[PDB]
Amino acid sequence: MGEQFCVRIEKNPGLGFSISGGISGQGNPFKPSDKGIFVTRVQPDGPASNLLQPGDKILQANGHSFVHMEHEKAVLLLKSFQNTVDLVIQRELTGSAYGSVKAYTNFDAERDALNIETAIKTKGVDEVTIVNILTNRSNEQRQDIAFAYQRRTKKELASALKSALSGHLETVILGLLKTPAQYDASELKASMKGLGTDEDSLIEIICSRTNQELQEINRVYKEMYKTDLEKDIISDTSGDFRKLMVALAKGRRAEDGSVIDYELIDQDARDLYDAGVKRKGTDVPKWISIMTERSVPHLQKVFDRYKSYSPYDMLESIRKEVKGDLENAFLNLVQCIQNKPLYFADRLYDSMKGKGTRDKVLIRIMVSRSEVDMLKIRSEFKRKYGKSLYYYIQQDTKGDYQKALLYLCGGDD
Ligand SMILES: [Ca+2]
Ligand SMILES: [Ca+2]
Ligand SMILES: [Ca+2]
Ligand SMILES: [Ca+2]
Repeated sequence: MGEQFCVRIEKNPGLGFSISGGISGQGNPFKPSDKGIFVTRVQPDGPASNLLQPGDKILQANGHSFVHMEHEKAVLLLKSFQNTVDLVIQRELTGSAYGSVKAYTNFDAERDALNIETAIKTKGVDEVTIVNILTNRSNEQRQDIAFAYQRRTKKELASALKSALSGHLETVILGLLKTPAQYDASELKASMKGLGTDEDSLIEIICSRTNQELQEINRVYKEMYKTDLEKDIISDTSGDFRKLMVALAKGRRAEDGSVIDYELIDQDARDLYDAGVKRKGTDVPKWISIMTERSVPHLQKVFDRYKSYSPYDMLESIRKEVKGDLENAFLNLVQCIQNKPLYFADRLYDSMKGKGTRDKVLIRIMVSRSEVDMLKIRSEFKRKYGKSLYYYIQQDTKGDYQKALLYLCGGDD
């Protein structure tokens, strides 16, 4: 028998976890046939760290039974509870093999594929079911579902959904079906097809992805297009902007070991100052070398130490020293080093704050960060803007497209 635990979470500003499931059949990435409400992601340095774990089933929250609850009501209740939430949790007994709570089987993939086929082919197309299933499974499970779908229908799932869907919802769903590396590779290819119209997407991806992520992107890009990503970047960029993006795309940044090199932190800070604000012009290769080669924790401390020498911080110094695509690239890079979840929170705010929506940016971030740091993004967003990321999506989008984005958000804050 599973064990029931009592857990108290202090919001700061949210609960630091996401949920999936519900009585309407969303499923979840752990026990999809169980209709309960499941914890899916837990923010590692957050309010629920070392209290909740992925796969935990919520039985009760602040005196409300969560057995036989709709997903949207669970989202509402957990967000609406003030300050402190007392949960009753059901957790399966596990040993050294941590990952056994994810009991997703090959038949789960078959049943998911069958239910998606039924939704695709029913009168009017059942977009609610398609969105409910695919946004409440992991990316790995979506690969399993697509394989099972083709085995049953002799037709590719992506092709069937392209015919059944349209508009922004089609963009979201087709993006979710690709592996993380496939999605980034295809977004990079799309950005270089314009050749000067969408450097923002190239900059966003290349500046924010880690060594391991860029290694896989480079491999998958070559497999998908029979061309080296570096060669297409060179053909798409020029000047020092080309040099910066080529260096970043190699994904050969130093990884920070166990020792903080305080002497090098000070020397890098002085070198960045001497190469820019202190002198006429700019020594751009020095900026490129330091900001692409040093580890991220090292550069976080470098940028702080830089403020000891310079009247302007690193971001303001960039705006004073360089212009154009090069300036944009440096500003994005420094934000990604300083606080990557805040970087994406600001980009999400920018994509929705004004008239209409920059749907291309909103979709790309919600898809690509849904299984990386969405909870950290949500925390920074709520702390800065006062309302949740969920709230902004709710006000800027509508219909099944809105619902898909809200599922990728993982909950309200
Ligand atoms: Ca419909
Ligand atoms: Ca279509
Ligand atoms: Ca200067
Ligand atoms: Ca708007």
